[PDB]
Amino acid sequence: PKPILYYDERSPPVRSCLMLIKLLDIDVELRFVNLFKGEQFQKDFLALNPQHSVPTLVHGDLVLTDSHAILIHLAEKFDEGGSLWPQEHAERMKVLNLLLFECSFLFRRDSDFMSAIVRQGFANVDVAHHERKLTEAYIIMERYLENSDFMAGPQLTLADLSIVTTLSTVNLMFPLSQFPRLRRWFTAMQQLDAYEANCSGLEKLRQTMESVGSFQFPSSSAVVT
Amino acid sequence: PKPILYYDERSPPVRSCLMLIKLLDIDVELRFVNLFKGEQFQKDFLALNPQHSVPTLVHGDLVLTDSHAILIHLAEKFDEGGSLWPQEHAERMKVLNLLLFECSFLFRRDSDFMSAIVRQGFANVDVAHHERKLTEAYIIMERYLENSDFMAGPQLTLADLSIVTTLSTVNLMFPLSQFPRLRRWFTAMQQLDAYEANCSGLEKLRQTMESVGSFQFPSS
Repeated sequence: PKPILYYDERSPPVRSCLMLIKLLDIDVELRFVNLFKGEQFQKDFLALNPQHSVPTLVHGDLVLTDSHAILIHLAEKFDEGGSLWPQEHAERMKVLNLLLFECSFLFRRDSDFMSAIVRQGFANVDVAHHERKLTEAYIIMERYLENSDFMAGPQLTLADLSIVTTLSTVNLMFPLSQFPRLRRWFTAMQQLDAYEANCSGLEKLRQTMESVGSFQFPSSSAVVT
Repeated sequence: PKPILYYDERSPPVRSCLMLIKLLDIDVELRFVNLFKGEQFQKDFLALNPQHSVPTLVHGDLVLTDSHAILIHLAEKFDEGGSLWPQEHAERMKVLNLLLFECSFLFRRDSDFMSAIVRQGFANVDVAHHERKLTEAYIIMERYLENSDFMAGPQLTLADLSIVTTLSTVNLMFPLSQFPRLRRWFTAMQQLDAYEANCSGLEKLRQTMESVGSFQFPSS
């Protein structure tokens, strides 16, 4: 049967999956789970995914609870033999390594910062601490892009779809003026038709965070086309 | 060329890679990076891996900087047709999903806790907060084991190697008596010859964390 995606588009990993669904023209059913209202702790959703997280994909009997497994599964089923999840082993391992960087380093640090805002209120967050941790991720991505125009090589892959949504989220707060390769890449990603799937959720997240955290992001930071 | 593994066996993701190397008889070259001395910030290692993390694998031209990529790469290269990284897609996705749970949930929350000990001193850590966050992970793993003897099904997979090393590290602090499936599974993993590759670095981590956090784990 048709895949079912439990989602809140404020989440950057959710947006990565929405971008791949648009890019590959996949017919999915969308089921909203409001993360800021705690709907992910509702009994039936917890029974399905005890990690209480989105995105969650139900595809037949398969239940996936991590965006990077959802991206790989959808590429294997709906882009078989394609270049997003490369056929050659070394290229595939490079993409996998960059998906794991997104999980373990870029997303972890952005989640630490945004969670602190929700918990503590922006005015009580140690913003300079988080700026250092997230600038460090910008420096690493700039060094990846000094070698190729995409994150994992000369072609668009799943790694770019995973990284661009969290990068756009970090860039609500922290500017990219000192990172010319990351600016060129982000601009290129924003010209993809599939990047439209990032836009609503990024704006919803901006508004929600400003409301819960009682602050404004600096409008000058976000790179816009 | 033979794979090169940059490692500190106190790291649980390192230990998962040491367990797979033993389980598949892989010939690697080990290169020690002392995490508690900050050697992962040395200029040459940072140039190789700017995430300043171990394990890092160099295999020919391929540089992998996450244990879960290293586990998958070594299984594909040295265990084609094995059960650890199943060939059938739905089973492979289930293992991949559990590897990502280990990264994003179990390891994240254990790293948060152990980092707080180093940064604040054990006596100053909000232990009840971390006990809730990590017991949550125990509860989830207990659910995953409902149908099966192993994390991803009836057979040992990469998911079990990834999870057991971090689970053993959490268990320095928080016991398993409430979790019958998890306790049985952990005892079963402890019987594997490959589990010997977890022993040495777990005890080194215990001794290092107890001196540095000026405390004694309850399990010690």
